[PDB]
Amino acid sequence: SPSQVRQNYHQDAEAAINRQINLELYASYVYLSMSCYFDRDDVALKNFAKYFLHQSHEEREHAEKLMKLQNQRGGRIFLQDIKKPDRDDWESGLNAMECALHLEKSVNQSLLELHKLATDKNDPHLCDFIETYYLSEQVKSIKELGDHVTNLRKMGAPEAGMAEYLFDKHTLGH
Amino acid sequence: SPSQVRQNYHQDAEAAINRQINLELYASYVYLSMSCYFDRDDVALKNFAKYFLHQSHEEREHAEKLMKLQNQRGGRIFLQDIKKPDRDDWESGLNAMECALHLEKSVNQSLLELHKLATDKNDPHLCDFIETYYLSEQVKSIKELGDHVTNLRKMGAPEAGMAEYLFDKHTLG
Amino acid sequence: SPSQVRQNYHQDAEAAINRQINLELYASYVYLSMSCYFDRDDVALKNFAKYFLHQSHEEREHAEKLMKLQNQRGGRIFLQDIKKPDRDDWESGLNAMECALHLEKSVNQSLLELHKLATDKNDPHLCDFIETYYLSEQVKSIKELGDHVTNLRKMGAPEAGMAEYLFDKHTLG
Amino acid sequence: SPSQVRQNYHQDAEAAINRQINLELYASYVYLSMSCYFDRDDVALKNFAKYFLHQSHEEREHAEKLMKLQNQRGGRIFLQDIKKPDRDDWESGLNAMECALHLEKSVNQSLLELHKLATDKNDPHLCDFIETYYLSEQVKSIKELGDHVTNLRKMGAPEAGMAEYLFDKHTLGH
Amino acid sequence: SPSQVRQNYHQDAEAAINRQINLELYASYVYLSMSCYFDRDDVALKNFAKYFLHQSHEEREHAEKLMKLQNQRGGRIFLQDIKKPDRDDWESGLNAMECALHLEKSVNQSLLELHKLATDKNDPHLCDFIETYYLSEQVKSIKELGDHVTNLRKMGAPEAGMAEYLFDKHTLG
Amino acid sequence: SPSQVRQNYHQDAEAAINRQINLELYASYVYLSMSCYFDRDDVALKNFAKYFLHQSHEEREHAEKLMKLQNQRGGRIFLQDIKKPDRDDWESGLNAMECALHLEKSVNQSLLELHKLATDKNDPHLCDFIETYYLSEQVKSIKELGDHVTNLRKMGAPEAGMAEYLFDKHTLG
Repeated sequence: SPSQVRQNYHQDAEAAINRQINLELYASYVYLSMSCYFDRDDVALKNFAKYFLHQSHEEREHAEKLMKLQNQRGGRIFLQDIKKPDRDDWESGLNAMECALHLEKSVNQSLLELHKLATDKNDPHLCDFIETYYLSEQVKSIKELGDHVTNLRKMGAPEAGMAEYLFDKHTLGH
Repeated sequence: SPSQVRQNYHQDAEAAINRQINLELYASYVYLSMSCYFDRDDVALKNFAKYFLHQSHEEREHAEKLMKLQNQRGGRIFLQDIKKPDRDDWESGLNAMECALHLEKSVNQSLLELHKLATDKNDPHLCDFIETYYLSEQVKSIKELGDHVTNLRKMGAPEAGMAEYLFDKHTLG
Repeated sequence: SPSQVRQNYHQDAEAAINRQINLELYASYVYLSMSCYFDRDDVALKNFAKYFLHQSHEEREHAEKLMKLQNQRGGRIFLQDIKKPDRDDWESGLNAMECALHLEKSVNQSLLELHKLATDKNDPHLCDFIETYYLSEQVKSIKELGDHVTNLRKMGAPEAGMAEYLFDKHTLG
Repeated sequence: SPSQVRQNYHQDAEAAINRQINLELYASYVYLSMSCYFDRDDVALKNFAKYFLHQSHEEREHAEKLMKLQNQRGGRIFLQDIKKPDRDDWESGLNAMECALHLEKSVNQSLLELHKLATDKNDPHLCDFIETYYLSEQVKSIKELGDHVTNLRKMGAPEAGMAEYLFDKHTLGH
Repeated sequence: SPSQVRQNYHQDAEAAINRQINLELYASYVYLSMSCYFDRDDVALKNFAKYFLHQSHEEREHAEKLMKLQNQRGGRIFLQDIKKPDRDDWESGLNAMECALHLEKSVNQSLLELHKLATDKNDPHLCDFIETYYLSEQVKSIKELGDHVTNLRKMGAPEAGMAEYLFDKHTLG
Repeated sequence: SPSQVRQNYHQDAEAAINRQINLELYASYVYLSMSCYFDRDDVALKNFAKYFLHQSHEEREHAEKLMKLQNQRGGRIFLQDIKKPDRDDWESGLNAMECALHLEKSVNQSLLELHKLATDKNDPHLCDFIETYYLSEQVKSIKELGDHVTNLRKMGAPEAGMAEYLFDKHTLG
């Protein structure tokens, strides 16, 4: 029998929120893997490491916000395994930025499908939640990553040895 | 060929550190599940939720410290799936504290086996690392959880309705 | 049946901790006796009295830390009589410093045997506890006492009347 | 031959002061035992533990004040064994408060006999010392302990599980 | 006849501490040589010079800490000649970082042998001293040097003329 | 071929500066040995130890200033072994002060020969450098040491047991 607070919250939306929680946790774990990679002594880009660690924590925050939403609407959180990232070795700062861009666009696509579903179920609170706390942030993150990829490519990374070093210092070091 | 920094770091220790990283991440995810449970409208113990969320973040910090150790010694981090917790529904504040106590003692046991291995491989830096940043913290956490279980039991939880409410306010608030 | 928190804590270690608690309490009582002695009107060295009173309180703190350890690991504290010091009359500042040096080295030896036992039982938390909070402090205290004995002897104490007076003022004041 | 400072200080008073020093040390050790008991993981009342630890330190201070008195009057301190407390296991917060009340009243009785002796020996400095620094403090401590016993009993301790917990928080947690 | 403070301190440990003191002094002198090299007008990398001068002073501090340990345990310090570094001319910032990495790993190896010896002699105070003040610092220094070597190599040093200049400004400045 | 900055700097001056660098380093090591000696538990004069440790660091600073001069004038620093001090055991505070006085006067004599050489080679910058940063400091140090020797002797050291103790407290404290 439904939660005492549950109103206008379709079971399909509940399931899709649980899937999105898992995806945010997965993204957090991918960024954590990237951060570990740039901390290796044979890579040693401290500001790449800092950048992706920050991203990892932000993705965890996103997941926790979705869990709060789920309880607030009277849904029930069902956690699933967090799959390991597709790679141990991220090959270069440029490659990691490109993979992060791909990841962020996949997360964005999942959010857009979630918003489609909430619109189809006439759930304006959920639509507004997604728009307010997620869509704008994704567009910003995607644009940032695209900018970084563009600059790294123009500087000549990975092959120009100086490029990732100086990008680490100037763009990611403030 | 070995990392330029690698010295006196046995492949067995490297593997065991990777396993411990996974275990800390798993513990973080268990505590996150508990925290979500006490945020439910039909449970609604805000300070239980806060407590376990804090524990979740601390476990993530422990994992990140182990990853830093791994890179510092020239090992290579290999991540694995983080398995889902054994339960969605943690049944009561007392039950969650008991499960957390069990979890912390399993993590402690894994750390003790890691210290055994480092001692067997004559790796004093790793032994000292475990002693300094892990063993003492585990003993403290286990003692705290035991205390909470004891008080909850004596108050009459879960069946005495007032017990978890007042414990939430007094001890965890 | 064992405490809910007890893990990897051997009954022999528990017993040895209780013995060490008693020894620390005994040391506290010895230093208290010394302090009383230098407060006598026919001795009247106020800074010797202060020094040994400080040592007495520090030894009590050491005992209380061991009791906390015992409860933290799930052992049970069993107190015993605190025997009276071997002497009422400590004869001179030099003699008291020499007796304190002997006492501190006996306490150190007991701690070293405790660390041996913890190592034999593969109890790294207890080993680390002893190393961290006890061994270093003992080495420091022993060195300090040795220094004081050396200076007092060189100054000509007890027989040079000025020596303990000036040592009281300069070193201990 | 007597101390150069000794005046109007009877050997019987000196002996009785040494006995009182031992009793204060014993009381300190009893309270230390109680404090250890409430720190056990299967008891776990932190404010009971704090309370009795405070009492233990206060009893040690009382003993040290008596030792100072002894040297001030030119008596000589003779220490004796400090006997172990009668119990390892203090059974409950109520039981420990009751045992502490009994202990404090025994210490008070010893102080009253000491004051009787000082009065019989016409030693007004010692009488005043006892009155000023000891008797009033004992009456206060006894009244406090009686109050705590009364409240614990009325709350239903030990059998009402909530009683010692809430007393720990409200009365002893200030 | 032994020092009044000496307890549980084996003659082999005393000798090994004296050898380690000499090694730390030697390391200090090597880093001083490197620092002088980067101050040459035909090299002129001020932040390399600063970096290695800092390292030189830190190595001297390490030696002085070992001397304090030696006196604290009642051993006797016997100094030996400090041999001159193997090179006057360190060839480049990358080469100096590589030689420093090699040096730090040799010092680490000597510390590990010292810890082995202290463990074999059952000297927990000395083991803890080494772990606490030396091993962790060495692992950190080795990791740092490895990082610097990695970055310099990737930037194209020594042959890319800009590399050491910009590394001097960004990483070491 | 000469350094681009080298002007009016004779090869003999360069060699003599390298010798002086070695002598300053040697002096630093002698004072370090003295400092260690007064830290022994059977000597235990803390302010003698502090005093000579300060002197050791000052001598190292002198050496580093000479190395800077060498690079500034375009000479090349060639380091040599730093020989061990002539003694492990400095026997007493008075004896150590006397040996320090002898050492400082030998360093002064070497500086005077260096100034003679610079004057003979018509190198006014080097002459001024020696006068400004070295000669005056040496005269001051020699006078100070002479004062300390005089007072220690008059107090009756080493044989008057109180003398070095009180000198440690009053003059060096």
